[PDB]
Amino acid sequence: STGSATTTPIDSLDDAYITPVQIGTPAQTLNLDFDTGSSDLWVFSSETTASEVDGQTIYTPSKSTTAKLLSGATWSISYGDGSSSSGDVYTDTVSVGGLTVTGQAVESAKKVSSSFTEDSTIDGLLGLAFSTLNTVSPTQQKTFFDNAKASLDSPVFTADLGYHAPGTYNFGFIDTTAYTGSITYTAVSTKQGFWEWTSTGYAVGSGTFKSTSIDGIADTGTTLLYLPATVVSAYWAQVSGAKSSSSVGGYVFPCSATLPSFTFGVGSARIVIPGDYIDFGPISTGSSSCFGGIQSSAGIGINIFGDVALKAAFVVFNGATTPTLGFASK
Ligand SMILES: O=C(Nc1ccc(Cl)cn1)C(=O)N1CCCC1
Repeated sequence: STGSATTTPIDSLDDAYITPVQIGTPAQTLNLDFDTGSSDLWVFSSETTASEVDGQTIYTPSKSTTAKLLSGATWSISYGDGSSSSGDVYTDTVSVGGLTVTGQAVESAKKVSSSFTEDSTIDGLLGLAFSTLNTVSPTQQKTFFDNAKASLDSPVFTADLGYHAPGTYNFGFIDTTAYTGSITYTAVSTKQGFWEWTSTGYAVGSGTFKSTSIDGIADTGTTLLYLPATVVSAYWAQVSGAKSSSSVGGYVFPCSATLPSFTFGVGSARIVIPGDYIDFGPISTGSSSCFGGIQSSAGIGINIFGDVALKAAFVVFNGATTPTLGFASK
């Protein structure tokens, strides 16, 4: 089997991407944030505290003839941005782009933090990291991809995120028309439960390439590119008027400035992030200060190749016995 679904930016800045997912019988379609940095499929639901729901579409398990309570199961998760959610668990039928998993753990939110409430466009998350990170207790549950894997034509999924435009998640096949050149594959460590890999270096604009190992994670659920402070300083030093603002919480720049591209290495191959991808607009309405899309990972404890980086590439998440990551230009 295979599946193929369109993923759409939630706003004009590509702050996140939502993908429609069918849950239950008859189908309840929710727009979920596909997150290769986590491993829980959780949804706004009829069980979510009423005051914490504000425009989201909810899953109502009592209206699904295939829903079954996973008795005694609870879940609770926190994300890198300080957001969180928790609740209980049902198993149900879940379909993505024509690909169906029966008995998928669907984690129903009883509580969500304010950032989730305040984002009306995201109805939940669909985690695509390794199932070892899944938070369900007492019995850890498998991700949608892990459940589908054995049925798939090939044990892979791909992320093809758009810049200010829709893109595609495919399951079970590699669309050879979706990228240019070749796909370069690179080793993955699953020891932290992430799609963790090592970039071979970087360049800023037309500058020479710096060969240096940068260990990080391929994370579709993180908006920006977070790299070591040295690398980030070297980037913004090439932007007239750019500065790191502690009050804003990162690098900002006057949008009268022209942003250079940023290149990162995948083995001997190179992915070029165009400068425009690094502009996240005014820090507040009407401000002449813009927020940068490349920021320091210092104090995160890990480098994160988030959407800013991934949307410059066609990315293969290869779930073979020894997982690997593939990157192509597009
Ligand atoms: O928290 C996240 N990323 C993130 C955000 C900020 C920083 Cl410094 C680091 N990481 C994240 O992956 N998600 C997915 C759902 C909404 C939040």
